[PDB]
Amino acid sequence: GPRDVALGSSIISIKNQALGGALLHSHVQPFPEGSEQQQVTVYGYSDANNEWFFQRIRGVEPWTDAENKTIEFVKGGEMYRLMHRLTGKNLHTHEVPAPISKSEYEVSAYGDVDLGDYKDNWIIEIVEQVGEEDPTLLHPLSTSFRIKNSILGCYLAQSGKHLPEWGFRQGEVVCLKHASKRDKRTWWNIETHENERLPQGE
Repeated sequence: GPRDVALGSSIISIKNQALGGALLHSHVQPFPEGSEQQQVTVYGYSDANNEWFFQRIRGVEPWTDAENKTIEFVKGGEMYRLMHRLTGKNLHTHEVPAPISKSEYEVSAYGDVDLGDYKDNWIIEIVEQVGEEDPTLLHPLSTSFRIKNSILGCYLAQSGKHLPEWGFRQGEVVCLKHASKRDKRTWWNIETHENERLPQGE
C-alpha cells in the first residue's frame, strides 16, 4: 500500500495492537440488546467487511468521490469520521453499556455520510512512529495511533472479551473509559491500504 493515508479515497483495515489483536470489523447484524444498532467487532481474517475509510467530521460538508481536484492526508491530532465501506455507516458510540464489558460504552455502526451525530467524530492521536517518515501522517504498519471519541472522551478498544454466537463469537469492541495511555488494547495501526491515486509503497 501507499505510504500516506488519504481522506476519503484511502481504503484501510485497522489492526489492534494488544495480544490477540484483530481487525476492526462491521457486518449487517444487529446487537440483540443495548442500542440494537449494527454490530462492530474485531475479526481475525481478511475480509471486505474489514474495510474502512476516513471521512470529514460532522459539522463540515463531507468528502465525495467527485472531488477530483484535491488529495488530503489524514493528520495526527485532527478529527475524522470512520466509515464502514460496504455498509456506509459511521463508527459510532453513545452512553449505552457495551454487550459484555458492562462498565464500558457500546460501539456500533450507525447512520451514513449525511445522518448521525457528533459522537461519530473521533480524534486520531498518533502515539508511535517507526521510521523517519512524516510524523504527522498515518503510515501502514509503522504508525500506532489511538481513536478517541470527541464527545465522550473514551478510547476505541478491543476489550479482550468475545461476543456470543449472535456476534459469530468475534471480539467485543468498546469505548474504554479512563484508559491508560500505555493500554495497548487502545492502540491501532493501518494494516492494509489501497488507494489508486497514490504512489505504491514498495
